[PDB]
Amino acid sequence: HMEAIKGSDVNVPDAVFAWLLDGRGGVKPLEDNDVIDSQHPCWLHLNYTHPDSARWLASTPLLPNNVRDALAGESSRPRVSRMGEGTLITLRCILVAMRLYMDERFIVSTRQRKVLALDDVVSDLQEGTGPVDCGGWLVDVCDALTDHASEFIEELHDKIIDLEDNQIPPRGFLALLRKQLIVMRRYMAPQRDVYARLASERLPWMSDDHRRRMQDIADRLGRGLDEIDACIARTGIMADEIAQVMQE
Amino acid sequence: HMEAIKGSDVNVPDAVFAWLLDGRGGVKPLEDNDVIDSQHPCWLHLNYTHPDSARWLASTPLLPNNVRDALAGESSRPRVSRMGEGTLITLRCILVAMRLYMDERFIVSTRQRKVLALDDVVSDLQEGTGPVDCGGWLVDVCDALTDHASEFIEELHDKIIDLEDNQIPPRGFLALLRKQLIVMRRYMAPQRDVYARLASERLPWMSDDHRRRMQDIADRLGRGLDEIDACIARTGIMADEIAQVMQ
Amino acid sequence: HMEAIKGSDVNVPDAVFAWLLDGRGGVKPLEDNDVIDSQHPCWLHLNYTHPDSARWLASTPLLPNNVRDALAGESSRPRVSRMGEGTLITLRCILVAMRLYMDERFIVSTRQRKVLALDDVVSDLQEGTGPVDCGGWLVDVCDALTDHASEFIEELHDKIIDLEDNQIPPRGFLALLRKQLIVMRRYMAPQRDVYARLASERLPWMSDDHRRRMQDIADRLGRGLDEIDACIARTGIMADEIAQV
Amino acid sequence: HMEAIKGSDVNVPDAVFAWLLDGRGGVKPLEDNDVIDSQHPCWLHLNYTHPDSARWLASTPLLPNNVRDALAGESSRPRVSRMGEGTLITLRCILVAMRLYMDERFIVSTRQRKVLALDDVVSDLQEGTGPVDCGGWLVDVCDALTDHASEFIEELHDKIIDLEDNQIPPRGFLALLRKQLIVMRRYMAPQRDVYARLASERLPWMSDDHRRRMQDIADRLGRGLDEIDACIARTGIMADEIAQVMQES
Amino acid sequence: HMEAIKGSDVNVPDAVFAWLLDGRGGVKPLEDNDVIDSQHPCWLHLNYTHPDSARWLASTPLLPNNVRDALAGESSRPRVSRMGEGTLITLRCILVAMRLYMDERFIVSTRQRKVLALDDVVSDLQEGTGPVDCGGWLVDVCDALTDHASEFIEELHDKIIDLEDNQIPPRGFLALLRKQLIVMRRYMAPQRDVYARLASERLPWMSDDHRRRMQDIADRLGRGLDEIDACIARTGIMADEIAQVMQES
Ligand SMILES: [Zn+2]
Ligand SMILES: [Zn+2]
Ligand SMILES: [Zn+2]
Ligand SMILES: [Zn+2]
Ligand SMILES: [Zn+2]
Ligand SMILES: [Zn+2]
Ligand SMILES: [Zn+2]
Ligand SMILES: [Zn+2]
Ligand SMILES: [Zn+2]
Ligand SMILES: [Zn+2]
Ligand SMILES: [Zn+2]
Ligand SMILES: [Zn+2]
Ligand SMILES: [Zn+2]
Ligand SMILES: [Zn+2]
Ligand SMILES: [Zn+2]
Repeated sequence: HMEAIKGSDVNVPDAVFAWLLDGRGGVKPLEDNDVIDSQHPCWLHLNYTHPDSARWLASTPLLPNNVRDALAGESSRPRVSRMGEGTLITLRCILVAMRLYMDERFIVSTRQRKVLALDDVVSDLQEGTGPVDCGGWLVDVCDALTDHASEFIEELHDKIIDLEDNQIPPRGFLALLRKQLIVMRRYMAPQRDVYARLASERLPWMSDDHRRRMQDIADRLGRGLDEIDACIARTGIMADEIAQVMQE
Repeated sequence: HMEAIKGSDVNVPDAVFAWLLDGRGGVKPLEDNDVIDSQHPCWLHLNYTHPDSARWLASTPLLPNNVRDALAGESSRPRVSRMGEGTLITLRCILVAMRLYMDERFIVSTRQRKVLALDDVVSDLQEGTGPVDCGGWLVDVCDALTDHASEFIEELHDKIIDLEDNQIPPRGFLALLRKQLIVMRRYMAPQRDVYARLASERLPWMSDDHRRRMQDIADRLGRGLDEIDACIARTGIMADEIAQVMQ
Repeated sequence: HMEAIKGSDVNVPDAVFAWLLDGRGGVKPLEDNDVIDSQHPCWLHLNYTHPDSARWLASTPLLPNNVRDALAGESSRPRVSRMGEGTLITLRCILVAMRLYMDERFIVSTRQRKVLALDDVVSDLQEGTGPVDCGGWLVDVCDALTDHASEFIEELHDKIIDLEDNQIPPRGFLALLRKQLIVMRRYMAPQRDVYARLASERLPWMSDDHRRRMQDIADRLGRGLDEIDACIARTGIMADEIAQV
Repeated sequence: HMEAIKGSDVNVPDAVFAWLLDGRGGVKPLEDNDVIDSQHPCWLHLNYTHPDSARWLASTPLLPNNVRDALAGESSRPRVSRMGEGTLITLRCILVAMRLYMDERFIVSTRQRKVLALDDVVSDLQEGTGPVDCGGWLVDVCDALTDHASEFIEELHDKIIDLEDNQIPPRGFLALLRKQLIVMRRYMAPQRDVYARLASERLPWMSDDHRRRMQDIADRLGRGLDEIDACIARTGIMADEIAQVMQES
Repeated sequence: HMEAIKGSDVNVPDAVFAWLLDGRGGVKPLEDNDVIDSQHPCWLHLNYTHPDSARWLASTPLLPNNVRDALAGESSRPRVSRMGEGTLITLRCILVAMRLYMDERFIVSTRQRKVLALDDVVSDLQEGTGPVDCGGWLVDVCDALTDHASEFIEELHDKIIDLEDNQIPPRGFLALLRKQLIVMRRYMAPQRDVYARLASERLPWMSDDHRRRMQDIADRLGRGLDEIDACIARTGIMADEIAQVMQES
């Protein structure tokens, strides 16, 4: 339902990636004579820390005003925001960030520090088992970012489970854990609202099929928050059984 | 499905705003020869504290009897109530209020103190990325009012997290937080029922699309209540580890 | 889908109310030459404590056997029960009761003590913003009964919140609250099951639209129970921080 | 969608009941010239403790192998199991049991001790306000079995609420309650899984209408479990405020 | 919607099983002149510890690159992963594992230690009351794996309920339970995510009917996690009422 584009109009030199999805599950580097539409979307992966990249970001007409700033590093909190046709999403993992603006024709994503999550999607597109629409891509990314949180949370619980095997712990160790748990909750909560939202807002580029998935992920990430709230309330308890053993 | 109106019949002089939505995402001030229907609804934003405004509120035929009173400041609790065609909704943020009556043709909203939430919707309509139907507007408003609560709750939890780091706190500080938490819960609960309800009642002016969203918001605001119940149960705890450190 | 009735066949003399819904949102007292069907249902509001009323209740053919007893005061717990075409529902508020039997054609409701909830529905029908089908009525009633509980629960929590601001309380005050909370839970729980159920059972007279609503209400009343369970667990705690005095 | 049957092929002498549903809401004792199909299902209510009954159970061709054993008393836990066309369900109330196998044509249900729940369905069929399909019957039964648990739970909570009004309790009373609560949970939990499942598995003989109901019931029974978990966690607490009133003595 | 196969192309010698589903609820050993499609899928049950089996696993063209490694024992965590047409699922029970790759045409499953769960599905296919599509199979397996967890959790709760009756326990016993509970949670949580997901992702080979079921199972297994979290929080409590009984002697 959108205006088709020329392969040139989105050409950045030092662009980490610049792929055209085949719609069958793979990619090919974007050449000047390719057409870009819903069926074959374009994925630009920028490091907003490079010259040509941050230049292209502030200039190119393919973005609204407001997104430029945010796409350039100005956001902190996870949020989905609607720029009419386009959508500006800010996500976090493990704290590393990732800002992307997307409509049905293309996905442009800007990071500074590498995101293990976006690699998995390249590894899969290079192989041929990757996404096919923008909507799919987005799900695959959020799945990944949540796999990561889900694992990293098992690791903290892992450690907190051994501390509960108690010989007291090394001074200030219990705080470095509490700190991490809290950092996690501070960002994993809002990012869940975003997942949940994207599962409700009907965007052109997302199928009822995709929304069922964002529901998965949100509800999943949701349960992760519950396991964190637990871990935290149990580091508050271990700090009282610690100020105790050292009284008797 | 409703009777179209003349642009004049809703003309208030000191009316803070008086816009006609274009249905594309923007607005234009209401002139006498504009037509008002589902496609191009009218949004009146009154300060019920001005003469012409409170006058127009009690007079104009475009409102049922019952709403006049409430639109005029008589309500406290968040509530959606149905006046047949129209709907009277009372919402709160951060405690500031906002009463509105709306049907498919128009939205009339009355505040006394400014509501940061209704600005965001003008900022966005002036720009062209705003709502398009009454239904959309209502969601965008509720999204905003909930973004605000959500943040302000992160701020309280922020402070309560530092107090849990613990050198005692300043006398009576822990009560000013408990107080705020409780104030929030007192109003953010009923307001969540309203969200949820609006997500169930099938109004003409709201799409299955919009109801999915009111569900979002409701369930979201819902989780905010949970984070508050926590914050509170943990200020009750910190006041016992305080009567202990002062034991 | 039911047999139309004559306006006379449901005529009670001291019947508190006896209205015919217009299907537009209002009412008019029932006269002998009115027709009663799905589109214009009849609402009889009896005080089963009056002669003509309790008489008419035990006699009239318009009710099955079993309901007569219950319509007459024999029930305590909230319950929906199916008498084939008709439905017998027992509801409580604030403990005051209200028994009603309804099919698509008419609603007959019996109370002893006045129910603020059923007034609101008259106030609204007299005004013209009231229900239009039996299905709608039932939702509007349950909404009301739940608005009441919801408020009265904020009042208890209100009080329990001040007691948590603690100078000890007046002896035996904390028990009159615990008592109320528990009275509330004893009846507000089963009545939520009823709401939930009505939101599932497909009655002829209720639209998918109305069931979405009974879901609202039930889920709502549901969360009220949660706030009660809290209030109670916190009066059990306040009695230990009191014996600590 | 199943093969119609002769009225004779399911004739048991001492069979507590042996009814043919009219599909309008009532019954009539099964005679030899009645036809049995979806529209008019047959309900056999056996006491597997009688001769002719347990005989008929092990013999008659109208049951698969596997069910015979279980229909005969071999099962303990609530379960729904699929025997292709048929379905074998084991349910419990108040611990009393009830095993039944059913397809669209007929319901055969075996008990040993009387089940107040299955009476209610006879009282209602004799009167004419009872079920009409097998699917409905099954719902009405599970509604009843849950009404019973729901009430009995209010009774335990009732007593546990008075004990929390505390003068100590009679020695060993708090354990007979904890015991009951726990007994309840051990069986009411699995039985809720069964309800929930029946609300998901699409059997021929159950309408989308009936599944909405098994959902009701399951989610209801669900909340009952929650109220039990509470009751139990609060008898664990009352036994510590009791060892306290007997340490401070 | 997929390319039909010859009966030979999937022939392994020491293959524990190698069945063709009849689509009616049973099986027959795979012969060279059988056709394999959605209607009659092929089920290979391999022990990746045998020569011919692990050989066939690394060679045969009927698997993508990535799955070979994992199908061969490389995975630990429960996960569903999509290889385009196919799907690679890793599941655990009671810790024993089971890796499988499946599309609409065939299911290939690899274990090392026997899985009581996959037997039940053979016992039922040999009898004729088993699955009919790949989708059904997958539900029947997960039902089973969850029945097992559900029971084993009742057993730990069982024991934890007796310890709460309380004469102290044998030193280090309460840790062997905590350990088990924790082991269970570590794997039964992620495995629930997989169930839930399979209930959302629309695969060709799963009906809306089957998804309702994976919902069942996921929500069920869900509730088991809740009962574990409880059991654990109550072994943390019993270790404090134990360091208490051993203070005042
Ligand atoms: Zn293509
Ligand atoms: Zn990552
Ligand atoms: Zn934890
Ligand atoms: Zn227009
Ligand atoms: Zn605001
Ligand atoms: Zn907090
Ligand atoms: Zn009419
Ligand atoms: Zn009331
Ligand atoms: Zn409270
Ligand atoms: Zn017939
Ligand atoms: Zn019973
Ligand atoms: Zn209880
Ligand atoms: Zn075939
Ligand atoms: Zn197993
Ligand atoms: Zn347990």
